Amino acid sequence: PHVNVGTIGHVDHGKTTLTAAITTVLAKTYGGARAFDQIDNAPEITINTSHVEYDTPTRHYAHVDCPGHADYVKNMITGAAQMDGAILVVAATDGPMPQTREHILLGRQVGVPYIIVFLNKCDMVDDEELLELVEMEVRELLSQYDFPGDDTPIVRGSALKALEGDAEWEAKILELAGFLDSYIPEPERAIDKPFLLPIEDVFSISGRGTVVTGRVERGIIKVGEEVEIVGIKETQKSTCTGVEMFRKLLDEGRAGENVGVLLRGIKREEIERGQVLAKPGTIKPHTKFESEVYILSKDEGGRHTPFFKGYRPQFYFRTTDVTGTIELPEGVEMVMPGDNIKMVVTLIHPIAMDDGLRFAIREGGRTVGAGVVAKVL
Ligand SMILES: Nc1nc2c(ncn2[C@@H]2O[C@H](COP(=O)(O)OP(=O)(O)OP(=O)(O)O)[C@@H](O)[C@H]2O)c(=O)[nH]1
Ligand SMILES: [Mg+2]
Ligand code: NA
Ligand code: NA
Repeated sequence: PHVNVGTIGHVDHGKTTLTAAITTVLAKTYGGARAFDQIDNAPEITINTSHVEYDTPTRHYAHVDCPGHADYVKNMITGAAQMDGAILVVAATDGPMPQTREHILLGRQVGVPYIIVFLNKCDMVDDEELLELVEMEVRELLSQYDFPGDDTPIVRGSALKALEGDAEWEAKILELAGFLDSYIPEPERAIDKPFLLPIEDVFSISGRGTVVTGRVERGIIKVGEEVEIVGIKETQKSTCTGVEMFRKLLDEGRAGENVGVLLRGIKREEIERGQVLAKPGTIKPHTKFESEVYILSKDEGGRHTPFFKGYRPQFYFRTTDVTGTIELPEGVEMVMPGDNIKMVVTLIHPIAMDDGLRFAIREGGRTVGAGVVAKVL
């Protein structure tokens, strides 16, 4: 029973120290352990990121911890962070800083579902009034970006004094680990999410209509069930006459399976690149949306010059490129390579969409950036 988390926060606020403390304390108590030098030196579009593993008696955790702001932007945009919930590290010394807010903002924009707060460097704070002011400031900061500030768990502590061995502070690491179990709910498994099949290929087969092939991203497609072809044009409705995996005849199409879905009355020429197969009324097609994009730098194989309002690139949603016009934020004059901005995208063709969906920005078949669907319009 695996859950994905990460340490989010401002530079030097004690993110790496906390990650090491989490591994060591749960290792002394339940099982395992990693030290600062191991997590600070992060491996690996250059996203430097450490991937840590730790266990609770009830769950398994994959943890992400990055050296600087750049790697948090990159990981949240590119989806690679896979966070089911985040841990915001706030120092009681400094309090919410520029990157604290920017990490909460991006959290709202990339769809990080739950944020738990660890108030670090309490060993260095002697006034209680100071800690309550830093905690209120964080509660205020979370509720601004639609997070449940009043219902958010805020653990007071010292990642370093617990890392060193002081038993009083190891009790706060265990408190944190508890809220990672009680407060992050079990993520909904794909087989339970309504049916979604990105059309990867199409064929006109012998005496049995049209076959649509691809990988079932969510739920199940049962033979005889009504379906929808959402995307590039107006939504067409069909019926699943059959499900075929290679030469094996099936009646079910389960999530994570590469199948061939036989459709009724649908013709090879009515199927387009980028279209999907969905449970009726579970996914709608959109052209206009708010985005959170990261543009590749020269030393990342991206653009070597900036782009403006008149920029019109391709947006690789699931299976294909779709040209789109852009709307830059007020006061945003241009986008340099290596930049991170919000942008309103207007696609030529509608794509089946909901918030959280990722895309790649391209220019003549080469990736030049990456984005997230912040809000559909
Ligand atoms: N007093 C005290 N210092 C701490 C605590 N946690 C971290 N520090 C120190 O704060 C410094 C920076 O903390 P880091 O763990 O490196 O935090 P970071 O967010 O990963 O940032 P970088 O310094 O840029 O790598 C280090 O010298 C830590 O020893 C704490 O609980 N108490
Ligand atoms: Mg670090
Ligand atoms: Na049938
Ligand atoms: Na992509």
